[PDB]
Amino acid sequence: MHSRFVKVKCPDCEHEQVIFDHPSTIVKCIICGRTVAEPTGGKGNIKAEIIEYVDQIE
Repeated sequence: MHSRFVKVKCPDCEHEQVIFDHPSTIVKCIICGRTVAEPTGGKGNIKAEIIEYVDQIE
């Protein structure tokens, strides 16, 4: 229902990034532009190693 913040890190990029949990659009690494998370068929899934929650609220 309510969206939350989640901190993730690119496995290939190895860089840390913050994306939304279960987004709508494809998440491209702000670094190079590699897929870090895919919305797939309903319910977005993070295709990266999740670290924890971020303090960066909405």
